[PDB]
Amino acid sequence: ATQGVFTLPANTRFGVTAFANSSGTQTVNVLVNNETAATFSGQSTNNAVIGTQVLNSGSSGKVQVQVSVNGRPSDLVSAQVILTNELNFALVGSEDGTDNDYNDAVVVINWPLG
Amino acid sequence: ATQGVFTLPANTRFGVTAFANSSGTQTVNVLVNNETAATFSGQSTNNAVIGTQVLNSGSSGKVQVQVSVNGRPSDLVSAQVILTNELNFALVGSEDGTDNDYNDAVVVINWPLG
Amino acid sequence: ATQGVFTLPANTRFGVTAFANSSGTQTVNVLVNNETAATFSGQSTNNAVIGTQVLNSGSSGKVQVQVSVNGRPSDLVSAQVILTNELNFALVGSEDGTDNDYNDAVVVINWPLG
Amino acid sequence: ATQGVFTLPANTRFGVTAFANSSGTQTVNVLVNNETAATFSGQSTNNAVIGTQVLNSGSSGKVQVQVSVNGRPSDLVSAQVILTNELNFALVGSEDGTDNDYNDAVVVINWPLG
Ligand SMILES: C[C@@H]1O[C@@H](OCc2cnnn2CC=O)[C@@H](O)[C@H](O)[C@@H]1O
Ligand SMILES: C[C@@H]1O[C@@H](OCc2cnnn2CC=O)[C@@H](O)[C@H](O)[C@@H]1O
Ligand SMILES: C[C@@H]1O[C@@H](OCc2cnnn2CC=O)[C@@H](O)[C@H](O)[C@@H]1O
Ligand SMILES: C[C@@H]1O[C@@H](O)[C@@H](O)[C@H](O)[C@@H]1O
Ligand SMILES: [Ca+2]
Ligand SMILES: [Ca+2]
Ligand SMILES: [Ca+2]
Ligand SMILES: [Ca+2]
Ligand SMILES: [Ca+2]
Ligand SMILES: [Ca+2]
Ligand SMILES: [Ca+2]
Ligand SMILES: [Ca+2]
Repeated sequence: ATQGVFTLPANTRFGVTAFANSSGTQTVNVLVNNETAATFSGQSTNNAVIGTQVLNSGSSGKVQVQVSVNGRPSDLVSAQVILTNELNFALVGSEDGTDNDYNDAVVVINWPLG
Repeated sequence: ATQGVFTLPANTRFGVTAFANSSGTQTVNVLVNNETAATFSGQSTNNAVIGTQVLNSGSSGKVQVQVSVNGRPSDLVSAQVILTNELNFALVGSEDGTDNDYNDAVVVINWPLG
Repeated sequence: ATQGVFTLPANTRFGVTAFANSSGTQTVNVLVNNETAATFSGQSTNNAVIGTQVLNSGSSGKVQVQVSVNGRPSDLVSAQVILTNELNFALVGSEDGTDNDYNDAVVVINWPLG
Repeated sequence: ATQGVFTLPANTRFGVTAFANSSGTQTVNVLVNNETAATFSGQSTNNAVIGTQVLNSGSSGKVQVQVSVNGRPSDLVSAQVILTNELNFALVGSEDGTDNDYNDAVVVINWPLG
């Protein structure tokens, strides 16, 4: 099934935050309406915040997360969870190798803000 | 029901990150085995990261998040999500006022690391 | 925080199903736009499916779950999970006593159907 | 990523329930420690319960759900959610066709019981 794709409410601010847990350099691209809106890069085996930004969902509300290591796309897992019918979390995990811990690049999207 | 309390696997390192979305200054305390292990503080209405840290779950694995604003504990909402039977997220939202957006302090715990 | 309340897609069919794990007789009420649409009841300590039904969410889409044992309201926990940006589960747990297993009446709401 | 595989606590009773939303007959296999423990089969486009049972997780705690339609394995989506650090849901969606509604056979695993 398709992973790493979420439909947010239109014209709404959201936060996007990436973590790294691998010996390979992670490249995280965040797409809004099929165009790159944010990009983060870095290497960590200690859960370093390789980037965090505030973006607008735009007219479409389509947000996609892609992860690659030196050009090679990582396998993705994702889900969305809503607490008390108000607070939203869009969660992404990625695997760049064989051990299947899926933490090599972890991406968290949260809304609403303010 | 009790919220913001999580049982992690014993002696496992986890990441903890806090965001702020309120007029008031947020104080986030992270407890391990019923003792304070980390404390974050700051103010933002733009989802700024007020703290991030790597901790150990210890012998018991019991981890608790508490949030205080303007001298009063915030109301908490929480849940744990596990993707592909490997990647764990422990999510916390909090409310300090009357609008019930529950984003005033957002806390994300993730494991395993490395 | 308010629990057991969910905003479903308007005018859409959903499935609601209840399980029982208590020595006390459970009563589950399902409200659609603030009016009782379904009621299930039973007594089992072995996860008996005391009721399953298909309902329409109506013009507003507001769905609420309430649980009571001998006329006393049970404490509720709830969350919504979305898989592959399409498949939805609204989950409810309830506690009628003091052991805090929160499984005394478990309610699962799923959509879309068909 | 692998889907439909869950690690439960050892020697623990759990409930497994399957729903159907497809013109094709759904066959659901539940494996405990890599051996078939339960099999459900049925057809519905109205979310009918095609089977429910209580099983023991055994010494390993490994539980796997498989879905097939007329011999053809369905693509699976899954996640585990824990409420108030006590109540566990293991959730499975499956797709047998081209529309990608992933509800053709829906499987809900819940624990603890009693
Ligand atoms: C330290 C390790 O780093 C990666 O493995 C090592 C690695 C480094 N670049 N690509 N890979 C995958 C193929 O070898 C990662 O997959 C593993 O979970 C650990 O975090
Ligand atoms: C068999 C037990 O049943 C309930 O407890 C016992 C019970 C029966 N009716 N109400 N109560 C709550 C006050 O005692 C329930 O809370 C507990 O988790 C077990 O499933
Ligand atoms: C009524 C429909 O039934 C299936 O489609 C029709 C069908 C019936 N058997 N296999 N397929 C897949 C290829 O045609 C299913 O995938 C779809 O979501 C609807 O529930
Ligand atoms: C700017 C406002 O500050 C406090 O009143 C919060 O309770 C609100 O959610 C909002 O963020
Ligand atoms: Ca890895
Ligand atoms: Ca890793
Ligand atoms: Ca607020
Ligand atoms: Ca706020
Ligand atoms: Ca109880
Ligand atoms: Ca019980
Ligand atoms: Ca389908
Ligand atoms: Ca279907």
